[PDB]
Amino acid sequence: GIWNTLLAIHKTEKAVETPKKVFAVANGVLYSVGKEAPHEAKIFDRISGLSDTSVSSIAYSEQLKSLVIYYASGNIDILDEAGRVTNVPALKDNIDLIDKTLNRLLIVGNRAYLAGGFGLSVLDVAEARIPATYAKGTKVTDVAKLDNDRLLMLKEGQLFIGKETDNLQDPAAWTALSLNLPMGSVTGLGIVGEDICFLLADGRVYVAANQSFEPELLLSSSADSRLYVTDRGLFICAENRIYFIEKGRKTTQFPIADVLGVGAMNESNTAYIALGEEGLASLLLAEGSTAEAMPVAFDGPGDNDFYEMRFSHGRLYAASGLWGTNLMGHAGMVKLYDGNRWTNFDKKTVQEQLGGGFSFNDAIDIAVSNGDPDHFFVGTWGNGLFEFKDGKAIARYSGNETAIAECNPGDARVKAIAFDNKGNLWGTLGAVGKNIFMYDPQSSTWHSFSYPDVANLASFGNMIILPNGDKWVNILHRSGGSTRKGVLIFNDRGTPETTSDDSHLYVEQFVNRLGAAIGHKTIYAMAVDHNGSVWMGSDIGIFGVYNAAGVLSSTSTPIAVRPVGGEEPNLYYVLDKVTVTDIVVDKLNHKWVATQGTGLYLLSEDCSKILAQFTVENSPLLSNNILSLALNDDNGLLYIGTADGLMTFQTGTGSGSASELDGVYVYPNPLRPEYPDGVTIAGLQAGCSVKITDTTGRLLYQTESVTTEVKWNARGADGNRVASGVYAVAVYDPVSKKSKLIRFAVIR
Ligand SMILES: C[As](C)(=O)[O-]
Ligand SMILES: [Ca+2]
Ligand SMILES: [Ca+2]
Ligand SMILES: [Ca+2]
Ligand SMILES: [Ca+2]
Ligand SMILES: [Cl-]
Ligand SMILES: [Zn+2]
Ligand SMILES: [Zn+2]
Ligand SMILES: [Zn+2]
Ligand SMILES: [Zn+2]
Ligand SMILES: [Zn+2]
Ligand SMILES: [Zn+2]
Ligand SMILES: [Zn+2]
Ligand SMILES: [Zn+2]
Repeated sequence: GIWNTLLAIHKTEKAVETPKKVFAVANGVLYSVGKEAPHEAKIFDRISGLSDTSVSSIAYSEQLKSLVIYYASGNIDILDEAGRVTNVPALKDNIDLIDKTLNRLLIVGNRAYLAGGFGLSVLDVAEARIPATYAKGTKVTDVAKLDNDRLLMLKEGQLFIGKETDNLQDPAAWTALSLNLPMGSVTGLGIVGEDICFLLADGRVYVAANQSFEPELLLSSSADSRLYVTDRGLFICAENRIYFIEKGRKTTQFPIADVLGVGAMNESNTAYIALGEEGLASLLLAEGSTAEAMPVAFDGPGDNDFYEMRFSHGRLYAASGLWGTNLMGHAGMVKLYDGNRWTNFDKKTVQEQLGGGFSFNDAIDIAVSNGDPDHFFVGTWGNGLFEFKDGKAIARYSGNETAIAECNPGDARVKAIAFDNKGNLWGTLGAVGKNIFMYDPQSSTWHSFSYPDVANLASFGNMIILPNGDKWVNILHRSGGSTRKGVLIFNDRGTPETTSDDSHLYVEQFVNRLGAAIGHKTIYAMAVDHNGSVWMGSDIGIFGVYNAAGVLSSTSTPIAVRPVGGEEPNLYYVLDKVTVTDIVVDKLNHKWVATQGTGLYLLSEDCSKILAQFTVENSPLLSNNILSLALNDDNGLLYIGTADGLMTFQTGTGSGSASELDGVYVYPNPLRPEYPDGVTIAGLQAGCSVKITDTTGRLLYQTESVTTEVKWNARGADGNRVASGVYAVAVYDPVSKKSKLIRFAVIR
């Protein structure tokens, strides 16, 4: 399939027991795990039939053999036994309901009670509809169902009782309960047999017979303990131990630390635990039992953070770490994808491999060597330069003896790192004098310099090194209140030890043909196309400098061309005021443009015409806010680093030699009068000639392949559908000199 998601499991924050499966949530990703049988588990995304992206909680209806999926966006999905999804978007669509936070997802029979920042919602699981919302727009701390259709609600430190047979959408229908306990301190409540338990913020746990509600202290857990409600019992998870409360107030203690969720069915003797950063584990509910670990065979990225990505030597290189003026503390993470499996270098791994006092945080740029895929460098914003070699971190460069200059004692912020054609590492440093540096990995020699016009600026962006040796670096920040963010082009002229022979041009602001400013505030992305043009993206859109190699030699300020699109009477600049985060260039010299808030665009050679655009609305794209791009020129897979994780789109730009056109097909075949939209040519390769002819041979439609698909309205010039018969699709790729003749029928 054309779209795919490369999502992370990692921190299991929730767990639910199913008669034959164990559903669990890790960072918003829902997934299944087999019980008695050795796994046969499953990962569930929007591609699997789900209606939304980040899972906020789950619960199972033993009676309806269905799972309720509640999303961070307020959306609801019902996963039936057959694996059929039913959407319940009433909460998400309610604009007035501004807080979607969920506190309790209680499933009683064939009803689900959702208590959150929106109120208390009654979900009809069998019929996917919400017949009522009590306390609408008020945070409801918890919910509990009792005998004789009675419902218990904890809101604003008050406990209310109400009969479901009355109009509980009316405040007068509920009765406020005065109980001997500090109700304002109650963080959770749940029913266990003939009792109701109340957990207090200070750790205490109160128990009360459901027929009297007279509270007495059951146990004294540690402060800020968590309560997990289950049909089998209640779990009081304190720091270092759990309290399992069951019928008749039997309490069992277990030394299980950092527990985020528990799953157990009414008649189960084993509970499934969510240990977060560890994952899943099963526990036999008996005094002398240990939580036996659950296996996670799923391999994915370390996290879903793709701040910066690069594609080299048939591998993806990604940096998760965050950038800002002082937006630090994000755990360091380097992710490498083989095309099948992941390799993750996290904060702890790197610190152990190198040893000592440094923090390995905010990894923000990658630089891969030419010829050695396992030899790459990583720039951390605050912790220095890192050398990776043969699957381990072999060195950390920061401070004295190194050219990695520190802006503060122990603070070296490294961004815009790249390698030259000669195998040297060029890079820039933030908030220091000798800004620009070079490292010879072979001779292990260092050289740093700067140009007064660019020296001591807060932060640079990314570096592109043109074939003639020119180095382009974008300016992300000078200082607090400075608009002097441009681009610096420079050539060291083979001697990184001197500036005396260098050529450089600092272009604070670019101009058009008429000598006016473009108007860009910041340059976020830069790309060299096949026509020797440096296409750059900014806060006000995209624009390219033609013959970029001659800028240092030219006798004028470089001219930037803002692409012009649309028909002759109605023209415009291709995406004005749209913040462009990344640019990648096709085998066809077409441009893949990532934007902050308006999805993904595919533009023509000169960026004049939009060839395609993908958003959350029109495509399986996870988020309209894309942070990075990377393209596998060999199999045509474009990696899309969205704010909500990694995705891949088959561009059809692949260098797949044999059987490349063996996959072309038309659907629907035959084309019946009840199918109005027309036909779709699929399994193509971008850049292909596609022509439709009658059995005679006269062409009726002709195009080039944009993506993997081409569409035909299947009608004549008169707008009425084309006559019955056998039509033919001739596909020719100019590159391989091979053709594909496929036929489809139009029937009465
Ligand atoms: C591993 As190679 C020498 O083909 O870049
Ligand atoms: Ca050398
Ligand atoms: Ca020089
Ligand atoms: Ca989102
Ligand atoms: Ca080809
Ligand atoms: Cl029903
Ligand atoms: Zn119903
Ligand atoms: Zn993160
Ligand atoms: Zn990048
Ligand atoms: Zn290689
Ligand atoms: Zn190597
Ligand atoms: Zn040297
Ligand atoms: Zn200068
Ligand atoms: Zn084109």
